Amino acid sequence: DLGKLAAELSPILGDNEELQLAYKMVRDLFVFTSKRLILIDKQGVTGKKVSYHSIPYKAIVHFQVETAGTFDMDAELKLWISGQHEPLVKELKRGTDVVGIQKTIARYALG
Amino acid sequence: GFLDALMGNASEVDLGKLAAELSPILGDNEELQLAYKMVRDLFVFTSKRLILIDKQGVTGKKVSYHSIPYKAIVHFQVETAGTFDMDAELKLWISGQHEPLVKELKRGTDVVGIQKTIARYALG
Amino acid sequence: MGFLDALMGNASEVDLGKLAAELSPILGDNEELQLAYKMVRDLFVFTSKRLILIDKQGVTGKKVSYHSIPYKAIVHFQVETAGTFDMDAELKLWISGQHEPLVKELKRGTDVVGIQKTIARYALG
Amino acid sequence: VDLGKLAAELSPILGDNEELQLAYKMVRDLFVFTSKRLILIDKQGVTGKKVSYHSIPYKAIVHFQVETAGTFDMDAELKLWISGQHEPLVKELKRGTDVVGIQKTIARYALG
Amino acid sequence: EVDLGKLAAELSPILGDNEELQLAYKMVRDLFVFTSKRLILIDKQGVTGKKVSYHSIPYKAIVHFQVETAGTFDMDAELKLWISGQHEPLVKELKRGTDVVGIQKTIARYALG
Repeated sequence: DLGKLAAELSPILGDNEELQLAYKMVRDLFVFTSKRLILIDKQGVTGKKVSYHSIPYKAIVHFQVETAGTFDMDAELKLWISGQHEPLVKELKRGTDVVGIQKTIARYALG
Repeated sequence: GFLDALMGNASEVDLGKLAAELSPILGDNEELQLAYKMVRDLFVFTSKRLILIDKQGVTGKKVSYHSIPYKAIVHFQVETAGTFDMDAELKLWISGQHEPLVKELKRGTDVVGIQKTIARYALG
Repeated sequence: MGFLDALMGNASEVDLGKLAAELSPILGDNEELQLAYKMVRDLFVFTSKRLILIDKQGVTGKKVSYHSIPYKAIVHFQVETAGTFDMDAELKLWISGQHEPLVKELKRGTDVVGIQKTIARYALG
Repeated sequence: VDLGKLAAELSPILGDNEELQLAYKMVRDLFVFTSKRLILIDKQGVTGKKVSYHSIPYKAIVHFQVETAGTFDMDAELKLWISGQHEPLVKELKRGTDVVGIQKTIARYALG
Repeated sequence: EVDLGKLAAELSPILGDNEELQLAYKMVRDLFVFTSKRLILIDKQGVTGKKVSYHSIPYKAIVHFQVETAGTFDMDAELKLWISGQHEPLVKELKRGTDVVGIQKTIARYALG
C-alpha cells in the first residue's frame, strides 16, 4: 500500500522524490521511487532491526533472473550493485510478481 | 533456414517470435532489435541492453536471462584463432565490477556480427 | 513543528560561520558550506561540492581526519537500526572504489532523519 | 602502418560511422586509434595461438603512466588503468617504439 | 624541481595541444604537476635519476581524498588520494614547512571544479 508507505518514508525522502511502485519479496520490501530503489529489510539474530538500503538506479550495473525446472519452477533474482562483487540475491517465491519486478527493474535501470 | 540466413540479411533467430516471447520482461519503451545463436544460447540486443539467455545443466532446463545495460559496458574483447580449430572467447567488462563476464564463442558462431553489434550499441 | 524537531536540530547543530572561517584554507574559492551535523564521533560537513567527514583517528586518537567525499562518489547507502537497545542508527556509505562501507553511528536525540534526507538530496541530486 | 589498408581489414568489426585515425605497431601489439575507441590488438608471443582484439572506449581510460624499463632504462612500459579495474593493462614499448607519440595520442583522446 | 618553465621543456613532447602547466608541488619523492587537463606525477629515481615515471591522472579520475594530521611530532600529516581504476590510494606525506594547506586547496579546485 503506497499511502501508508509514503507516510512512513516521507521524512527521509528528498523534497521532489516520489514513491512510484512497491513489491513485497520474501523477507524484503522493494520500494521504487523516482530516484532510487529502497530495500526495506528485517535484520538481526531475531527480527528487531530494520534496514533501509538506498540504491540509486545508476548503481544497478547488471541484473539477472534465473529459473530452474519446467513445472513449479524456482526463480531467483540477482542484482549487481556497482563496486560490490557479490550480487543481491532474492528468491522470486511462489507468491512474488516474477514478471512485474523484472519489468520494473528494467524500466528504472535502463531508463 | 540457415542458408536463408546466409544469402542476405535474414536473421538466423526468428526475431518476431522471440519478441513475442520476451515481451513480458521488456520495458514498454524497449524494442528487440537483433539476436544471435551460440549453440543453444542467445545473445539478444534490445534498444537498451544485451540480454544473454543461457540454458544450463544436463537437461538445459535451468535458464538464465542476464541483462547488461549498454551504458554499463565499459570495454570488451574477443580473443580468437579465426578458423583454426579453437573456439573464441568474449569478455565484457561492466561498470563498477572487477571481473569480466566471459562467454565462449563456439566455432561457427557469428563472432564478427556479435562484435560489430556490440560496437554499435556500446560506443553509440 | 513536531515536539522534538527543534531539539533534534539543535543537538547536532554546528555554527557554520565559525566552521567556514576555520575550513576556508582548504575549500575551493567557489565552495560554500551548506549544512553540518555534529554526530557522536563525526562531523559531517555538507558543502556545495562534497561531504567532508571529520573525525579523530590514530592509535591514541591524536590525529584529525578530513575526508573529502565528492557527492558523485557516493555509490549507495544504507541506514539500519543500531545499539543494544535499538534506539540508534548505523549509516553505511559506499564510496566508489571501496567494497567495504564507511560505517558511522548516528544517535537518537540528534537529527538522524535530517541527515538521511540531506544524503538523499546530494547523492541523488 | 598503411592506415587505408588497416581500415579495410578491420572494417568487419568497425561501425559504419567509425573512422580509423592513427595506428602504432609494436612487436606483439598494434594500437589502433579510431574516432570511438582504442582497439588494442595483441597477436601474442611465441606460444600464442590466438589474437586478442580489445576495444577500449576512450572514456574507459581513467589514468595512465609511462615509465622507463629494461636494462639501463632504455625501454618504456605503458600502464593503462581502465574503468572498473584494480590493476592496469601493462604493455612494453621497446626502444624504437614511438613512445612519445603513443603518449601524446593517448593524452589527446583520453583528456578532453 | 618546481620551475614551471623547466617542467614545460621536459614535458612538452607528451603534452596535449592546448594543455598548459599551471602549478607544481615538490613532495618527498615525486612532483605533483597540475596542468589544465591532468595531474601528472613525476618520479625520478635512483642516484642517477635515470628511472623516470610520468603518471597522468585526469581530474575526473580523482574519486575521493583524505588528509590526516600528524598527531605526534615523529609523524607527518598525510594525504591519501583515491583514483578511479586503481584500488590502493596514492599516499603522500605533507612535510612541515611545505605548502600543506595550499595543495589541499588546489586538489579541491581541480577535482571538484
